[PDB]
Amino acid sequence: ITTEQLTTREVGGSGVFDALMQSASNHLLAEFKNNRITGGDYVKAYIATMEACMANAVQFLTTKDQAYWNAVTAQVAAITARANLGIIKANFVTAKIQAL
Amino acid sequence: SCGAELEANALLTALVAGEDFTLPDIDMSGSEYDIPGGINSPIYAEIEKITTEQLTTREVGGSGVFDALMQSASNHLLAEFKNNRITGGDYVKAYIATMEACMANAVQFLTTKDQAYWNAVTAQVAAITARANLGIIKANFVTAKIQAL
Repeated sequence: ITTEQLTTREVGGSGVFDALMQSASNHLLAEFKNNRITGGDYVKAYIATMEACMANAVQFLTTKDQAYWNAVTAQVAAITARANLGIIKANFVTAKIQAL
Repeated sequence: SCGAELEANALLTALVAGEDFTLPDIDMSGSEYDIPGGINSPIYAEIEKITTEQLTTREVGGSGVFDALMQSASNHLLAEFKNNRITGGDYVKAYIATMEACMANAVQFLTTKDQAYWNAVTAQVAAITARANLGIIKANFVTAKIQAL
């Protein structure tokens, strides 16, 4: 993970922070073309969410990969547990024999 | 030969006569002692890495989680808009005020979306395994009684 992935110096880049800015701007511009918000009103709302997007970008980027690998570990354990289930059935017969 | 096995059977029956040693009869080949959801289950489905595209798309109304909340919130407001109870200026103002709330919840939901599912899967597998171990406990119960003798 590098600072380039978090945000690019250019606006509208591949950075996570950049993606939130463009996504937020597009939603505001959708109503801008609907003739319900003025240009001055649009930019004011866009600026007010600058710190919110930056704060969430750091939180999302850090935990983006952690969730994926936790799911992978659970999947592998489930397969391993299924394999161990066959051993349990074999041991069940062994316990019956040992009683005799 | 010479009826060696016949003598052993007679001695074993007489020596251990007078006590019950019926082993439990449990069929482990049934579907109860097997995990449901075979090769076609979502468990075996490939896990896809989480990317920023899934969180939100640059286009409005896309498949992103953040996009879904925006469209869902807008539709509810537009429902009353067609009911002639809110003006257009009032509608857009309420829509904007929830922008940060939707974004904050989108990150929280997306991160924990898969964690809850796999925790449930692990519990289900453990329950099946515990049921299989239950039969072993019954067998060991008879063993404990024999060991006392």
